[PDB]
Amino acid sequence: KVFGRCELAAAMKRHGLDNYRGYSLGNWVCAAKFESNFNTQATNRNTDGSTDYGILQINSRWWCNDGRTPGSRNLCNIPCSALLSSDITASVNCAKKIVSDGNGMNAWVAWRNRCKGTDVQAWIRGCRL
Repeated sequence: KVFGRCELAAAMKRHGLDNYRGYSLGNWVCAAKFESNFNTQATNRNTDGSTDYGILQINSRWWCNDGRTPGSRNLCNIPCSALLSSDITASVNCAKKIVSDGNGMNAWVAWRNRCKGTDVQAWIRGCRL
């Protein structure tokens, strides 16, 4: 599924992401924009052999099981394929764990490089929420 901007904002709010760990909804939408361009099916291989999955590009090195990342952990206790669903519940639940791990949203390199410190409210501008 490719979400619209406000559509994703609404879905994220519905699943309790808005202001989760103090990160406003615009931060989460911005992260999704630059991680996946709002595409729930996005997958990207990392040089080290792990893979990033879904709307928030969650990494099999730590967070989900894909059966092909030697050494890795599955701290969200989910198959990585669950992070590709049209329904964002699994990705949201896992993102909540990631953002609570100590470094906040810096876990998402694209968030740090492209969203952090910017006018993130623009991402929810005009949205009926």
